[PDB]
Amino acid sequence: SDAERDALNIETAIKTKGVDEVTIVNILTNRSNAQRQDIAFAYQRRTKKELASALKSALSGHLETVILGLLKTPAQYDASELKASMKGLGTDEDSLIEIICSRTNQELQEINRVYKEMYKTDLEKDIISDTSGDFRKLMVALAKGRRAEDGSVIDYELIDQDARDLYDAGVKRKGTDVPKWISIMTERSVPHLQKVFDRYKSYSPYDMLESIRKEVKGDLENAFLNLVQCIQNKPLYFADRLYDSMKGKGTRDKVLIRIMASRSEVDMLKIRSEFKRKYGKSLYYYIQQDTKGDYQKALLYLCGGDD
DNA sequence: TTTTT
Ligand SMILES: [Ca+2]
Ligand SMILES: [Ca+2]
Ligand SMILES: [Ca+2]
Ligand SMILES: [Ca+2]
Ligand SMILES: [Ca+2]
Repeated sequence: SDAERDALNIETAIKTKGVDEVTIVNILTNRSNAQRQDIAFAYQRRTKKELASALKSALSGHLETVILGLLKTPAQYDASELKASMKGLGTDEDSLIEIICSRTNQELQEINRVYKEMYKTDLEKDIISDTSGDFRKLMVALAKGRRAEDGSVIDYELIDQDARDLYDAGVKRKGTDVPKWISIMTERSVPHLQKVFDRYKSYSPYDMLESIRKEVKGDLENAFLNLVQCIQNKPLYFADRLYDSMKGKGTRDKVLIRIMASRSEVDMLKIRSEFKRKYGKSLYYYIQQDTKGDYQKALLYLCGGDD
């Protein structure tokens, strides 16, 4: 791909009668995030106008949402989707939960950095202002992106202690020591907590998910359930969420666009394998059945192929 | 335009 050739073709398509939405999708959804930035700079040189702003005026509907997200860097997109979710008077806890629970340390520290630059306040402060209680404690801890990294020697002794501790703090006692749960689950490494969750099955008659459902409710319950899935198998999590966004009446397009756009160059192939092996048909197939038009062709290129 | 009541 030639960034200057693409910026030219995208300009010719914006200026074709009715807008040539097809050429725009073919290019942009078939280029890395770096190549999209290149195109966006080249466009700005040929025209002295921002690509993002020209496309907002040229497109509409779901297609516009997809393509303007694509034009953002990974940290910028996630940052913007965290602001969108915390905007207005209410909060979109689900979207918040999904982005925070599923981002790595490296991803979270750049999001924290870029969020400051775009919106002139700190992500933490914006989280504190829109969530309360233990759900705020959990979200604040997760968003620091400071969870311990995997050691070289497995720490079997602490795996057992942590599993015991999760149990003492929950299903065993009356009430719940929620901060014990927040500590263990925000601070320990992902490979470690994978082992904890299995060892926990040794003490408790319920597994980690059952125990969450039986111990807390509401946002806190959702925050912990998403978090355990992301620790256990992150591509499976995104496949399950992709399925939920499409399985019944209509489409939660917001979730479908966000996963396809943010996971396309990260783990889309792993997501597709889990979706196929659990649901029997491809992620590609569910997208084809649920959406129409340029919008559909856009999500399908992000998918990257039928399974 | 995108934040902000
Ligand atoms: Ca428009
Ligand atoms: Ca809000
Ligand atoms: Ca209890
Ligand atoms: Ca419950
Ligand atoms: Ca549907």
